[PDB]
Amino acid sequence: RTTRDDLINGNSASCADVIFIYARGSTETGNLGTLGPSIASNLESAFGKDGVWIQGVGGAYRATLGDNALPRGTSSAAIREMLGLFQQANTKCPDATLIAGGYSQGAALAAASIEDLDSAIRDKIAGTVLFGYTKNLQNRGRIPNYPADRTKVFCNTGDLVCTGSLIVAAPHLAYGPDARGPAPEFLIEKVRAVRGS
Ligand SMILES: *[P@@](=O)(CCCCCCCCCCC)OC
Repeated sequence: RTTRDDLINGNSASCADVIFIYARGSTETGNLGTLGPSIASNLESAFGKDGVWIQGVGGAYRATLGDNALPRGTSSAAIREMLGLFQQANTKCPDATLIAGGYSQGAALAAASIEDLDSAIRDKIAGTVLFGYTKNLQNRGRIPNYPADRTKVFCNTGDLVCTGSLIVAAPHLAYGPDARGPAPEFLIEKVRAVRGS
């Protein structure tokens, strides 16, 4: 449901082909929040339960609302947590294709983590989806050091966080349809582009 730790719980001897690491929004529950489960279900349908590992960013990532105001849009502790998960995936399953995503503060966290990641691991992330990207204007719709073709940003008209503000308006809470269709569609397409089918 809202908590998935497939990577941490997974057996290294039976690695999945695809590993999805997702960061939830501020004040959301579990480690997947409101959007993560929808994306997860669709990935499982495409690759099979044993074909994909769903891993939310928990641990030190408290998804504290106030942290949106920090320099990188999240805390240093949260970034260290997500970096650690990417590193665990790389070590536990070196042949797996990675995909990532984040919503709101989680999108800023995903961008910061990917920017800091060792290039060899970063290059394994076939696609990343960001919803209500809090650093959209500041980063010009990109994730630093990461290709535009592997990035998909979902920013609703009227969602003030996409336009340089930290005000939470109604459009910020309207990403449900995107998480159910275009987001997983993009991720599946990007994985298949490199793994074939
Ligand atoms: P997103 O992380 C929402 C981020 C926007 C809110 C940032 C403002 C923090 C200070 C609020 C006090 C006025 O999760 C859905």
